[PDB]
Amino acid sequence: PPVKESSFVEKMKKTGRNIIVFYGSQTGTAEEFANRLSKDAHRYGMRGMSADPEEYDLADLSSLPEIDKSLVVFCMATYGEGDPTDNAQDFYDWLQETDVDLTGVKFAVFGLGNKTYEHFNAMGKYVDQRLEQLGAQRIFELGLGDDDGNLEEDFITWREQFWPAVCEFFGVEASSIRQYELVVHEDMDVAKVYTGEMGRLKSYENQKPPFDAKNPFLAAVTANRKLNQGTERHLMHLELDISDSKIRYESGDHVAVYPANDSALVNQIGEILGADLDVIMSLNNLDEESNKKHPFPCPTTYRTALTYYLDITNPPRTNVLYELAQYASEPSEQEHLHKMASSSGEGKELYLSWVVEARRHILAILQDYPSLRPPIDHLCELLPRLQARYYSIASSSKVHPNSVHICAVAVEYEAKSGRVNKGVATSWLRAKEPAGRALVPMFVRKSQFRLPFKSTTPVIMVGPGTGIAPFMGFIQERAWLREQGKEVGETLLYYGCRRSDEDYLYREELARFHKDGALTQLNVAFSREQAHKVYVQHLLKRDREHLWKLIHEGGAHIYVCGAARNMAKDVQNTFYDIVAEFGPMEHTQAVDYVKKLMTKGRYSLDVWS
Ligand SMILES: Cc1cc2nc3c(=O)[nH]c(=O)nc-3n(C[C@H](O)[C@H](O)[C@H](O)COP(=O)(O)OP(=O)(O)OC[C@H]3O[C@@H](n4cnc5c(N)ncnc54)[C@H](O)[C@@H]3O)c2cc1C
Ligand SMILES: Cc1cc2nc3c(=O)[nH]c(=O)nc-3n(C[C@H](O)[C@H](O)[C@H](O)COP(=O)(O)O)c2cc1C
Repeated sequence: PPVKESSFVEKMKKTGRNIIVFYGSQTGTAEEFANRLSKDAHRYGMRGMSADPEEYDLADLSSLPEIDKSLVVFCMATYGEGDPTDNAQDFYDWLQETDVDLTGVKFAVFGLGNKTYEHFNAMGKYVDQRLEQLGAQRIFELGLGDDDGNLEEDFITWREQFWPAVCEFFGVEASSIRQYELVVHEDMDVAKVYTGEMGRLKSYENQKPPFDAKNPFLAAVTANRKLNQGTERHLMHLELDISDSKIRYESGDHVAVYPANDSALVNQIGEILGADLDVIMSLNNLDEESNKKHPFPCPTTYRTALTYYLDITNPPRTNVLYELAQYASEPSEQEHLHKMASSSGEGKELYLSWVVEARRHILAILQDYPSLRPPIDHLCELLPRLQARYYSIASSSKVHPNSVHICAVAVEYEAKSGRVNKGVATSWLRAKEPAGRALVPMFVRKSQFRLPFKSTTPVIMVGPGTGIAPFMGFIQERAWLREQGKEVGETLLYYGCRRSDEDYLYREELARFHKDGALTQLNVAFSREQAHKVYVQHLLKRDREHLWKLIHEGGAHIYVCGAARNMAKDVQNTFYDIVAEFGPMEHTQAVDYVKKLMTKGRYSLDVWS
C-alpha cells in the first residue's frame, strides 16, 4: 500500500487544468495514449494532465464537477481473465464497493485489449458501465482498441471523433511543443550519473531487498544451454541464481527481466544523427508541477538511455513520426511522415505497410528517409520506454528454491523492410555466458497458474513448443511430491514440436520423469514428421474417453500454455467436443461446462502473443 497523493481535483484547480486522463497500463501502451490525449487538450483550448490512478483516490471524482468544463478520461488495458492492470486494482475494487454519487461528472473511456482473449476489453467495459451506474454522464462512446488488429489505428480513429465531440459539447475551438527541456552537464561527479539502473542511483551496484519492478535483483546466470538439437532456430535454457535475494516463487509464476538494446544498433543511431552519445544530460519536465521530472532516470548519457531506457526496435507510433516530420529537409519525406497520423487514405496505408508490416524500427526509418535528421535530445523524449520481458519460470521452488529457470526461443527474423530484426531480450539473454559475473536484472510476478492444492488431483497439461516452460516446473514438483511419500494423481503431458531431432525441448529430462513414473503419460505431437500436421489437440481427441473420466469423475485440472488464438482456441474447441460427446450434451452446454471449469479454477491459461 503506497501513500496516496493529495486530491487530484485540487491539483487540477491549482494548475488550471480541466481534463485528466488516468491510465491502467502494464506494458506502457495505455500510459502512452493518456499522455497523448492530455497533450491534445492544449490544441482545443483546454488544459489537461495524465495520471496514474494508483497514486490517487478516485473517490475525489465526486469533486470533479467543481471545475467548469471538467472531463475525465480513462485509457484502461485488460490483463489475464479480464482483470484490471495492477496499477488500477485499487480503482477497480473501489468501483465495486462505492455507492458515491458522480452526478455532474462527464467522462469517456478508451479500452486497450486484444480479441484473441476470452474477456475482450473487460476492464474498459466495466469502467464505462459502472461510472454511468454511479450517476456520471458519458461524453463520448466507449472505444474498443484491438491489439490483434492494430491498436494504434483504433486510437487514432476514436481520438479523431473524440475531440470534435468534446469541443461541440463544451463549445470550444480547435504548434510543435516539447514536454522536456535539455540540460547538458559539463562538470559533474560520475557518482550522480545513472548507468542503466531502474530505481535509485546505484541500485544495481548496491543491492538491498525487497526486490521488484522498481528495484530488480541482478541474478547471475549460472547456465545457458541450447535446448534444441537442430539449427533451424535457437531455443535456450537459462538458470538465474536468486540466492540471498529473499525472493519467493512457485511454479507457474513469471520472471521479468530488463534487457539492454543491441549496442551496434545504438551506435548507428548516434552515428546517423551525427550526435555524441557520451554527452551527459537530463531532460527536465517543463511543467515544474508534475511528479514526472524526467522521461527516464537522469542525469545520464544518450548511450545509456538508448541502451537501457528507451525502445528503439518496435515500429514507432504515428505521433512520434508526426513530430519528426519537422526535421526532414526533403519535402516529399516530410509529407510521408506527416501523413502517417492520418486516420484513413494513403497515409494510413503507408503507415500500416511501410512501418508496421515492414517492422521498420527508428534506425530503419532514419536510413530510408535520409533527409530526416532530428536532434538526439528530442528523439529521446519521443521514443517509448524499454519494457521488461516476462518468461514462465521453468522450475519449481520446491526443488530449486534459489534458482529461477527460463525456457525461451530467440527471436530473429527477416522483415519486409529488408533487414534482420533481433528480439531485444532474447538476443541479450542468448549472449549471457555463465562466466565479471553475467547478471540479469530481474524480479518475479505472481500469477494464478498453479498446481492443484491437493497432490491427488489429476493434472492435464497442454503446452506446444516453448509452451512447456511452466510444466517443467510442475513435473519437477509432482515428481518431488511422489518422493515425499505423498499420493499424486495422474499427471499427463501433451507436448508438441516439429521433429524429435530438431526442437524436442527437454527430451532427456522428460524421458526421465516418464520412466520414474512422475509422468503418467508423455504424449508428443511431431507436427512435421509426416505430410499432415499432428498437433496436441489431435492427441487430446484420441484420448477423449480417458480425459473425460479424469475431468468428469477425477476432478482434473486442465492447463494450456503457449504462443497466441489458434492453438489455445483449437484446444478449447477439442475439449468442447469431448464433453459434448461424453456428457452427453449439446454443443452450447458443452461450452458452458468448460467455461464453468475455468471459473471454478479447473482450466487455467497462460498464453502470450
Ligand atoms: C506472460 C508471458 C509469458 C511468456 N513466457 C515466455 C516463455 O516462457 N518463453 C518464451 O520464449 N517467451 C515467453 N514470453 C514472451 C517474451 O516475454 C517475449 O515477448 C519474447 O521473448 C520476445 O521478446 P524479445 O525482447 O526477445 O523480442 P522483441 O524485441 O520484444 O520483439 C518481439 C516482436 O517481434 C515481432 N516478431 C516476432 N517474429 C516475427 C516475425 N517472424 N515476423 C514479423 N514479426 C515478428 C513481434 O511483434 C513480436 O512481438 C512470454 C510473454 C508473456 C507475456
Ligand atoms: C498476460 C497478458 C494477458 C492479457 N489478457 C487480456 C485479456 O483478458 N483481455 C484483453 O482484451 N486483452 C488482454 N491482453 C492484451 C492487452 O490488454 C493489450 O496488449 C494492451 O494493449 C496492453 O496495454 P499496456 O501496454 O498499456 O498494459 C493481455 C496481455 C498480456 C500480455
